[PDB]
Order: sequence, then C-alpha cells, then structure tokens
Amino acid sequence: PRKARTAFSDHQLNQLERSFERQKYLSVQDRMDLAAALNLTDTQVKTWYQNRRTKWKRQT
DNA sequence: CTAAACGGT
DNA sequence: ACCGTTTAG
Ligand code: NA
Repeated sequence: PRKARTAFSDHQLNQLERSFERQKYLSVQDRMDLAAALNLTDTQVKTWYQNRRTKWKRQT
C-alpha cells in the first residue's frame, strides 16, 4: 500500500527550488519551517530535497 | 518525468 | 538523514 503520490502546487515547487538554490541541505529546523511555510510534511520536503540533490548530482 | 520505497551507511 | 538505485503514479 504505497503512499499517495504528492502533487505540488506551482508555488510550492517554485519556493522549494528557491530554497534549494539558497541551500542544498537544510537543518532540521530549516526543513520544518519550510514545510510549514509551504504547508507540507517534514517528510514531504525531506524527500523532495533528496531527489532534488539526486538530480543536481546528475548535472555536476 | 519525478515522488516514494528500500536497504545499507 | 542520507545515498544510490529502483519502483511506480
Ligand atoms: Na552534509
């Protein structure tokens, strides 16, 4: 029973990506604040940031 | 494409 | 929490 696949708002993405630009890795508090600000789960943001780095690493 | 899962660090 | 790799909405 898979977790239901998230669909991010344009705005969410936008602000995520903005975060990722500023900082490629977030403290736990930073993660939490962001999650709140975007009305996402810690885990939502966490996984997002991972796959994001994962893609980043595909450029570097 | 990419969010989520898996298993080992 | 993360990585790398893989699974699947
Ligand atoms: Na680090």
